[PDB]
Amino acid sequence: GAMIESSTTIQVISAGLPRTGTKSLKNALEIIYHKPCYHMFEIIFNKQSDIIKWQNLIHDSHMITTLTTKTIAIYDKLKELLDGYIATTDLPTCGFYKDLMNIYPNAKVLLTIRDKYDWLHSLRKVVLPKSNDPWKLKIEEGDKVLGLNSDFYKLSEDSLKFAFQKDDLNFDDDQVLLECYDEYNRLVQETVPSDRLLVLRLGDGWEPLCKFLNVEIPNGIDYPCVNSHHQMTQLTEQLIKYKSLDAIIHMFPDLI
Ligand SMILES: Nc1ncnc2c1ncn2[C@@H]1O[C@H](COP(=O)(O)O)[C@@H](OP(=O)(O)O)[C@H]1O
Repeated sequence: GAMIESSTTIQVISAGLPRTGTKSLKNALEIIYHKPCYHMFEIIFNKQSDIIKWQNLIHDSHMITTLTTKTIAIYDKLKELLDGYIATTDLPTCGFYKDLMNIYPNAKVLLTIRDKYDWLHSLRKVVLPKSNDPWKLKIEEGDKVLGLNSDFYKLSEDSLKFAFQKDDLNFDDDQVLLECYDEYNRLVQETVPSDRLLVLRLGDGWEPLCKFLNVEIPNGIDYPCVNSHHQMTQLTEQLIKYKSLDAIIHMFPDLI
């Protein structure tokens, strides 16, 4: 097809929860749009200074009304944080999908989903291991190498609670998490007009996404498959072993 000049503004809002293929989608959207897509990885590896900003935003975000003077100030900060990006994925953004829709009225919405039990297992391996899981200590040790402290975990946990709209959440309760997962995905599809939404299941690949966005399928390029829990386990172990990101960064080409 013809090459056209795309606007550098949020064009795609993905409401997908972590461990539903957000990093692969991040990579895919960057392949399509040739501009950056937001993701927790963007925070970890490029903008750790954004952590306090997202934490602040979440703290104020209960005073959001579906436009008040308070809402406008919050929307202004949200827009600021996302300046220069063409899409959003992953925590902490996914919980803000309704607000992002208002801020970017011409953006389309995605929902990445998968088997709930596969999701739970993936979550326990990477994002939210149980309190008494020994692997939790390995995750934390490796993350320290990345310069991530307790404020990172606060943001991750609090942005997840925001997504689920829970004041308190028993992170060690599998059944609770599974229920929140189903309820969340259910609510996105009830909330977003079907015209404006595409639901993507893991494995769907380029075709439904590119049709939804009216772009050509990227020629010669397979749809990204990155950020498996096996790969995160390896990254954690290698960070612990080498004690720096730069010593091992060439070993994880498209992942980070
Ligand atoms: N193209 C693809 N096909 C199938 N699974 C994919 C995929 N891209 C990513 N995934 C899976 O999605 C999860 C990563 O999601 P996220 O980037 O949001 O954290 C991983 O699941 P597993 O942990 O079960 O391996 C990863 O294997």
